[PDB]
Amino acid sequence: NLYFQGHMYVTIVYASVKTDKTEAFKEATRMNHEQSIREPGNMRFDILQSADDPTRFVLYEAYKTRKDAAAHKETAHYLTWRDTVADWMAEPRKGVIYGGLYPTG
Amino acid sequence: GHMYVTIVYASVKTDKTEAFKEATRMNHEQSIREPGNMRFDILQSADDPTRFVLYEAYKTRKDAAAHKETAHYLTWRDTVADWMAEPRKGVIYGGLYPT
Repeated sequence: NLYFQGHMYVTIVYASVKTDKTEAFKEATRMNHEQSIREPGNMRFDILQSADDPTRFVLYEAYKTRKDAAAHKETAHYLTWRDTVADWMAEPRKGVIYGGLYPTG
Repeated sequence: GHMYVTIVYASVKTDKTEAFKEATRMNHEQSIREPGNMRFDILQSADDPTRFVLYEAYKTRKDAAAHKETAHYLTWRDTVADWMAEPRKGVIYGGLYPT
């Protein structure tokens, strides 16, 4: 077992957006970000746009605990976002799970 | 939104994971002290314990450029060089939010 103990629960979410919905996607994701940073135990909810390709986005969603992260998918703003952007995805989003080694807190 | 973020993907050789973590700890501890640093998160994939991410975020591109001139960066780069199972990839982003 080569896994280290996590100190933050992180999901890097990769989104490829339809070419004519990039602004629409940013606006919808702004709303998600604004509410998500207020969730208990949220440590980051950074919204990123690829320098090389504006249709490529990342949501970097970091929480103190896994159960804090789990609660996110229960929120109205998540559910709203998910339904809103569904038709603007050029392909399925992928979420990759990480454990935070540093900072330790 | 102008935060500058580089996501660095590292694939580490199987018997170098503990050493990689320690060498990168020392890089993290110094890098979070750099003017304009906003994150320097060090992450291990839950899917594959040999894959790591350094999430390096700065207030400006200029601050990010400075990191690569620091003694701690140069030492880290030299230390971990032979432990990479394949070339590291850095992917550059602009942080839209937080603004």
